Amino acid sequence: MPNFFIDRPIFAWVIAIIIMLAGGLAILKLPVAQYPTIAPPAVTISASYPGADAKTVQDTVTQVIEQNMNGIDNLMYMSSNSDSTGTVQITLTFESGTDADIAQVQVQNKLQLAMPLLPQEVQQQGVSVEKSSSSFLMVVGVINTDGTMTQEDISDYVAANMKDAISRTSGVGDVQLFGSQYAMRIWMNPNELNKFQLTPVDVITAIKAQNAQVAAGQLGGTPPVKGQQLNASIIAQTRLTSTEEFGKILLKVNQDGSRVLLRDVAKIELGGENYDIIAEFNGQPASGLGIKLATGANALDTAAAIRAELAKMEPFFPSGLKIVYPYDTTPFVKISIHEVVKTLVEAIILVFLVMYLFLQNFRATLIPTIAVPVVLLGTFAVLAAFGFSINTLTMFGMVLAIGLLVDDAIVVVENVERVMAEEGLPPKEATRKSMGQIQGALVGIAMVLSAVFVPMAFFGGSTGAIYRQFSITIVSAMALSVLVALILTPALCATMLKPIAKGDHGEGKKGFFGWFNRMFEKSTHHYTDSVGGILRSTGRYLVLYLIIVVGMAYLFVRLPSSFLPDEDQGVFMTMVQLPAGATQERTQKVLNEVTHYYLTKEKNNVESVFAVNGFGFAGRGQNTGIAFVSLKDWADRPGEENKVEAITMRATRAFSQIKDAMVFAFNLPAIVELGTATGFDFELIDQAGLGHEKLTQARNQLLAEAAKHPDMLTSVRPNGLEDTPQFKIDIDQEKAQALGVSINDINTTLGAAWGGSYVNDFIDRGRVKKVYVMSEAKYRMLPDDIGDWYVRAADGQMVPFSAFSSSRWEYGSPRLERYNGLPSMEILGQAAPGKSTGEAMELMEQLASKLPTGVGYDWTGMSYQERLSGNQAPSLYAISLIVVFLCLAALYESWSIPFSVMLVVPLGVIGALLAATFRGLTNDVYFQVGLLTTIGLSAKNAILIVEFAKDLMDKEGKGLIEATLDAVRMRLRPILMTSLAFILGVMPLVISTGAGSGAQNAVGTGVMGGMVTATVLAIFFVPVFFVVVRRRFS
Amino acid sequence: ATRAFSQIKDAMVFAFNLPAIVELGTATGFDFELIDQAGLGHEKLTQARNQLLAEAAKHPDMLTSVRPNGLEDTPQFKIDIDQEKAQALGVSINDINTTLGAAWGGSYVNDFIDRGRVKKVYVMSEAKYRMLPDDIGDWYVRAADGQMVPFSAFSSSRWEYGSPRLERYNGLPSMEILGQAAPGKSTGEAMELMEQLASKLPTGVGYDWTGMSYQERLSGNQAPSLYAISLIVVFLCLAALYESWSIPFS
Amino acid sequence: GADAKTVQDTVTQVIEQNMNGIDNLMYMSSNSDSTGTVQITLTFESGTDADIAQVQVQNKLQLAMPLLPQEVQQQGVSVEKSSSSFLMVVGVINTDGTMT
Amino acid sequence: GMAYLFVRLPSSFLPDEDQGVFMTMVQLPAGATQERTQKVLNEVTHYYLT
Repeated sequence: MPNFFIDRPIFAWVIAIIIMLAGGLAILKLPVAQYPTIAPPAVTISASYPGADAKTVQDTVTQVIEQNMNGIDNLMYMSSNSDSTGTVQITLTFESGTDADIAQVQVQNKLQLAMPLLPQEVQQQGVSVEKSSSSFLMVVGVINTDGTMTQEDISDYVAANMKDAISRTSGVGDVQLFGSQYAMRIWMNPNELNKFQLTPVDVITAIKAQNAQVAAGQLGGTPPVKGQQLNASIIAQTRLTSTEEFGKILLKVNQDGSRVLLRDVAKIELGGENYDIIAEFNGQPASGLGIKLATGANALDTAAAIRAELAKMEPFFPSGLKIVYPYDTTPFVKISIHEVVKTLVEAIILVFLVMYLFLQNFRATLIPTIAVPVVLLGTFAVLAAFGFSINTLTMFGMVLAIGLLVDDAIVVVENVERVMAEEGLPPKEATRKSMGQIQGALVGIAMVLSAVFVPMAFFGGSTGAIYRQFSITIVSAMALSVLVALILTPALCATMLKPIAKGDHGEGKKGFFGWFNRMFEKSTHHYTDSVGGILRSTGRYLVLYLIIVVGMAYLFVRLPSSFLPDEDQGVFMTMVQLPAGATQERTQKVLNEVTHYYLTKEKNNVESVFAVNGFGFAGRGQNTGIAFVSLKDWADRPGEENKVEAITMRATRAFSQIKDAMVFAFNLPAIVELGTATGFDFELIDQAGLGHEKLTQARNQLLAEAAKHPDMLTSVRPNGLEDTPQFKIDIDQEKAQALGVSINDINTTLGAAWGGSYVNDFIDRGRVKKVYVMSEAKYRMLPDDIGDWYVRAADGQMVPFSAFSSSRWEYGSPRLERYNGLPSMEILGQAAPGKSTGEAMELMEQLASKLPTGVGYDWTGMSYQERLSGNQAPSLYAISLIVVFLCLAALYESWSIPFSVMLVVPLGVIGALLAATFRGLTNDVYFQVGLLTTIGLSAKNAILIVEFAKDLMDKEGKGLIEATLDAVRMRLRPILMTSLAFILGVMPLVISTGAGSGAQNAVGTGVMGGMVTATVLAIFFVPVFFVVVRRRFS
Repeated sequence: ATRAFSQIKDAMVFAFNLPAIVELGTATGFDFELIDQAGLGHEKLTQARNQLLAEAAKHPDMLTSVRPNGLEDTPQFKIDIDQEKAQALGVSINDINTTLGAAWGGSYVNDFIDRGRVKKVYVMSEAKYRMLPDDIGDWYVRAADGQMVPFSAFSSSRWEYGSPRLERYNGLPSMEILGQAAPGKSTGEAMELMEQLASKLPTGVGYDWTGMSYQERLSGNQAPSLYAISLIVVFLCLAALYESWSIPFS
Repeated sequence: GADAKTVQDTVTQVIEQNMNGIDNLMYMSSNSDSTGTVQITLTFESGTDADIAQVQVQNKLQLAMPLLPQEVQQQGVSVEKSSSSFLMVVGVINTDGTMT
Repeated sequence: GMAYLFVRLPSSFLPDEDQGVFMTMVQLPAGATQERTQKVLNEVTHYYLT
């Protein structure tokens, strides 16, 4: 479709304009995000049995939920953690691309089918069923400047003005608060309960009776007696609202005529709902909002929209309430996308320049200039049309694709140049006969190149997502590039090229330009003589080539393998873990040391330290902590010692010294939860009745036997917690029945007192909150305190617990886990410094087999799936290779003549390969898309020379040894522009220091090394590659 | 119809047509929400509601018929149970509250079968005795000693105020306000003056638009600009067929 | 037998608070009356899925449902997805006088 | 004249139709018994029928 689009110009114009309008508008509407969603989905059921103990919770709640979990379509497995804090969480992981919402309710339907089998007390609290990512998203904290409010204060004002609003927004699939909404707290004193002769039970009962909302009918209610004129509602008792109010509750009335009130035997007080989560902001008190993302949410959308929900809130915020932002995995994405757009521009300028340095008028130079927005614009129009998003992957796809655009453009132009200089032809007729001289060229080129890229969308994992992300960005790029190259570029070559006088290669013109033309044609002649000169020795460079191939395969096996390079995300984190029982104090001492380091010893780089005592990626506990660290701006810390690498390095090096504390500071493993690298994750399943202990032991036997092969396996350690002592209280029941005391009374006062108790609700300034009942602190602090507590026997006599109880110390885990219904213990290790996850896993399996009866093994998460290259990525090459060869046969119509270009491929891999080992770099995803890029590009290079040459053997009938070079000179001018324009445009990435750097670098250098060698080798090898393939056959 | 119904005293009676289709009467003006954005309570939202409602009937030149879509606080009959009296007499607050409710409000007890279908069983004071405040004391609950105590004994009844249709808008207490852009004016301007008037209201009260005024409709926004783009598109196809730059404009 | 505040306290509020992470929701109206009724209505994006949107809501409901009174879920709640005006209203009358 | 004709021209969505059915709302004070309301529905239906 060329000579016609050449006769009609403004029409091609119009097609182009349309395409640009499209891609430009699909920039405006496309989801500008970080990556594609890669998590296999997870739904999560979550319960709470307050005052319970990991086994009471794992028995009573955990198990009766797991068993009622079946016929949930597409489920992968079921993790179940159950802790001494009385929490349970259960998480079902599903097929990737399985439906988030469907998958969600199968689970909740199966839940309420168990739900009536959970205790009273655990669904009074209620369960939850969220569908959500595992890491956060961004965490706004709230602090008071004015001092006019504490931390439980702040916490409440968010959990009564902010959390509810924020949470309601879409894609916002779990909110975790940093402190607690208020609850009315009744702190029962035991000496005084026993004094007026009351149990906790009496308190609890009074509260239910006298803090209640009764419905009491109407006046003149349907059906009324005829002639009733009035219809009023009746209001009875109503909820309570104040501390004072709860104060005056009537516990009893003595014979004396006495009043006993609630505040007569307890501290009434507006308190936090729970008291374990305590936050600080640079060691000032603070609360805030831990925000998770729901499997399928929703880009800079969700989070611009959280500043949306919060815009309306700042208005009514009291005296000193200020937002602070200690964690924004947000403007990261923003300046990554920025740093892509920049390099797109720099490519435009540098190419406009190389363009100018070869084709020395501004018209020729502007031609491929205009041809670039068009094609790049167009591709956002298509990334709306097949589903994808303006993310990192997509953007680097765009920046890669820059080249295989510039090439088709370049040839379209420079071939007309060649045509005119060598003819005197009138520009339009020139390019008419010139585009008909390169049509099948650029076209088949599109065919084979897309043939290299397409079979990488194929296929699986969490890992093939990415490969699709690129494969289609880049194949779209292909067809767009080439169609423009047939519609637009021939046309734009027709209407813009200034007439050339035949032969004139700019000799006697100006100063430098003339010298450039002269020395170039000089060098090209030098070069035709050079290649003809390697044609007289056809068999030497063949052995040299085979050398190259050996070196290639070596370079390739000695080269290690990365997924995605870790980045300085501007934020990072710290975990703290103390022994057990390990009070809240001790933990706060350690969070205090830590934040001391970040604030003193690092002022140049640290921007904030949101730190939370009582919370920590494993579960809750008095002995767990975390710091979300924000880092100073990107420029404000230049150099390696200032980026998360060295920063967290020294951090951790220094924390090392904290005794009685594992403290680690980490970076964010690339994105979200996608750290399904970093080694493995092994599960020990209890596959007979063995019990807890024998699984603990066999766990140790493994853990031991693997620290006894530190040469395929290191750091092999349990991800659990260990058995802290627990305080058993035996109720000799017969004693109780003898004394007249109810096991109801007994167990209930035990629990109410030391564990707390949700009684009923109240209203606090127009919001409903809880009412809790519990022993004031002094009397539930020490074992002897057990006997301090009296329950009333049926005869009216207060019996002390010391009477019927029998207390003693025991052992047992504070975080029971199950894996698929069965008891399990989780085991986290590494393939030893030089070894593969496959081998490490293997020795792990072997060691595990030599373990007692009943114990079985299962792999999960990381090691379940298991990743990339070394499996089938080279075989999907292979199929893309028989595909490439197929299209090659298709265009050449020879069986050998394909191989003339197939042998051109290693010439490119051999330069990338180098570039990687010589950089410290590695074989990552970016490298492999760089690799593909390399090989389909060198295919462009080669295919064009052999096309020209066999077009000479078939149209002129000029035998190979002559035609090859007659065309190799005819292509030496173009092959050079493309390559120079390329290696200079991809300089930005291998250049960019910080801010998406690692990724940028990784994409760049592979393609650069690859290119330097692909050109300066194939430029000699391929005119030999074809003569070899043309002579040995037919 | 409506002209005639006009005359009915003690009765708003209106007769309307069906606003075009289903629920698609997201025209006919606006719908404004007064959100209680601090602890203020019912009353102070009632008051500030009035302050708005008033200040807008004091610009009948961008805004008319500005009125609440709620109902207003009819008197309700509070019954206080002096609980100490009850514990002195031997009567259970369970007994007490339950007889109160059963009697004047009714009570779903359990089911029965009526000609092969399950229906309910309800329990409730026959009409004569739940018709008038004095009737409260007519009602006896049995103390633990076996003595019927009358409600007149432990209760203390008195008249109060409070809305018969509390609304909330997004979790928070709210009052809904329905008005019009004055005969010649636009919903945009009416909404604007509504917002301005609302800003000059006490602390805690916040405003939000919904339904009708949330979205907000058609021409004057982007319908002429989607023309405009259809115009550069039309001109594009025009250049395409003519292959002239002027000749389109013809 | 309830009263607009007993219903708006006891039922309305303990339902609204257990309403989050419902994808695509626009807002939440809540009326609560001296007849002891409550209705709560969630409006969604146009073209959002009727059925999906429907159960996110009911799932979040039963997650509050055990916090409503005995007497209010003895009656039971409902979660319908429905237009606001009617459609057509067939009435039934007796000619014979043989039924009220 | 075109631009003038166009700005002076007001703007409708969909024109209301005689749908063959229509409706009436009644609202009395409070407490306002069932009787009183039925008196008013009685007057109303009296109009529509007579």
